Amino acid sequence: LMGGFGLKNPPPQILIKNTPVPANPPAEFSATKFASFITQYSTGQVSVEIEWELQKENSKRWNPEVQYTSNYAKSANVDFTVDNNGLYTEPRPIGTRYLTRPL
Amino acid sequence: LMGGFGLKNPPPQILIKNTPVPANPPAEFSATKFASFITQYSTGQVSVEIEWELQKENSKRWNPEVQYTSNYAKSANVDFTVDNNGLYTEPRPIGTRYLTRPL
Repeated sequence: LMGGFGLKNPPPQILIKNTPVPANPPAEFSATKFASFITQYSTGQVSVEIEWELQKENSKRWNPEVQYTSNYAKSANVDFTVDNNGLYTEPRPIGTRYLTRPL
Repeated sequence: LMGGFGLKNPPPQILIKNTPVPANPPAEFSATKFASFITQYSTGQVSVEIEWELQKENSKRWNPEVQYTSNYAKSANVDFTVDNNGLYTEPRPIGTRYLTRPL
């Protein structure tokens, strides 16, 4: 209901976790698990590469279509770009229904 | 200077003419050529089929381009179409420079 592709078998969840590295244990053996670990975190890169399958239009419409254009004007800031101090701001929600197939 | 493709050897001129069919000549021979033909005209169809060669864009522009769109509004008449009594009216001159290559 939020839109999208209802998948029976969706892309699987990729779960990630830092392996717990403990701090120094005491010299006598203890039964209680651990109240002290080494504080750590990870970083790294991650690539996602989705191949899509397009449906090219087969229209015999005469007049021009309505297509998503940028606002051609002397603007203060370029839309869908960074700012004076680097904040990527998406200005408006873009749908996908711009072309016209007859019903 | 009006724009276009300066060709050394352009498409050749196709010239067409009704063959003159004369009216009735007099019984005695005359030297003067003809002051009377049969009034006629032709009609028919004509096909012109130009194959063009396109140059697909190779851009790495981020933000959207400015493209030729139709005016999306409740309009009185659809642009580049016929009218209430069939007059094809081109409303505006359309150029071709809408895309952006860096200099």
